[PDB]
Amino acid sequence: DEQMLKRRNVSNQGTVNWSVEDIVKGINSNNLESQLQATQAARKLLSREKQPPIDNIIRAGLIPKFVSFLGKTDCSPIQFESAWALTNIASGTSEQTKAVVDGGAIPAFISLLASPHAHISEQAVWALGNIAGAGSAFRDLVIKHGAIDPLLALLAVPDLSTLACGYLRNLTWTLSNLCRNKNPAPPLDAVEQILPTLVRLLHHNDPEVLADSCWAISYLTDGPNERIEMVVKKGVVPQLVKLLGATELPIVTPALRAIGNIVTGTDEQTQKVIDAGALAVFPSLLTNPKTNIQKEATWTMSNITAGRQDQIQQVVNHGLVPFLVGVLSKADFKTQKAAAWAITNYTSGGTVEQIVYLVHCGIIEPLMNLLSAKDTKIIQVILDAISNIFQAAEKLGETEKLSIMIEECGGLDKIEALQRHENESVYKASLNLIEKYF
Repeated sequence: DEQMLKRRNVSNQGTVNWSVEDIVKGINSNNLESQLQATQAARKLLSREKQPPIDNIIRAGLIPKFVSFLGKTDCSPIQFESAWALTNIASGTSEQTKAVVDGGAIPAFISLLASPHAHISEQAVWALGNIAGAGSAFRDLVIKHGAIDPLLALLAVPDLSTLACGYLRNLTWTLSNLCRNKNPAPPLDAVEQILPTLVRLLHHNDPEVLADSCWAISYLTDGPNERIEMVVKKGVVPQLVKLLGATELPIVTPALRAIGNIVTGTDEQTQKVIDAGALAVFPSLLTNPKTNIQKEATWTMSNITAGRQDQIQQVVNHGLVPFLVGVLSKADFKTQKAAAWAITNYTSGGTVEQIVYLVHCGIIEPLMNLLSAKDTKIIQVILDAISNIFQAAEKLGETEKLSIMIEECGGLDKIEALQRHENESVYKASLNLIEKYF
């Protein structure tokens, strides 16, 4: 969604605004201090607000020199300037990150993780996050070069609060990029190795560390059940439900994404989210002023209403059915679509009593109103739900009350209209209901 994939560091009048040919001249001199000044000039060009000249720097053949400067243990300032220059190259397009990787940067950044200068190992952390951020293959190449052990060692402190706050936020972000992307997902053993440090970051009290830790957890739960399970067995679901309640939207967004992923897994995994209390935050989520939260919260509901009857029952007992009626009545169209699915899944799996309750909450009229939509998938969905609700009505002998109700509010006028609908599944279902109940 919205965590940044790559980040440029954009944070001595002698090195302001040099031309690239001057930078090349300094870097080719045989003089370490001249090389240092010219590298800092390159860093300033790459750090400016607007259009840093990344392609010109690459075209000038500078990356291999910067990369040999990362090895200059005797001259920490040039390690730091070149680490920052290369971080900012690796922040651009794929092909710009690839040029940094192709110069041999990855093992050179990984040696700088051990640097005694915090500003330098922090830039090395940042660079490796931009490299992993370019894609699965570079992510796994960073891993194969052994980045994870020295990354985690930087967080191996009794209390995360003693680390500088910018430094901890860089580390958390780079670790979330090692959890990100999917074809393929990160190696199972790398995920196992990273998870305990993640679970600890998710209890930290910095809002940016919290947001990025939750994004990492959301990546790790976005996959098959086996991937969800390794996160859920670490016991993080209660902490995630707590963060779902936070005031800051950059924290709610990824906590909700992770919870929404966890409930696409097994009924047992979906239960952990119910047991942890998640359903009590849904009245707010489903009325959230941020349309993406309301949309995701409703998709999350639809995967819970696709659960067992005792799970549909918890949705009922938390008072969430009137909130689904609310979202079906008035919401962004994409959220109404998600609510339509949530209703169809509810009616497909719920008992007679649970389905009757839905009609008592006023599901019928906003469902019919949506039969007007120019979206032929939601029409299938609704017709499906109507058919399901009729079926429960038959089992009580009340089919006629429902028909009157559907007709009462303009419904029949649209199930009829939809027999001449240019999709096949549509008019089938239509015709069926019309002749089966009207």
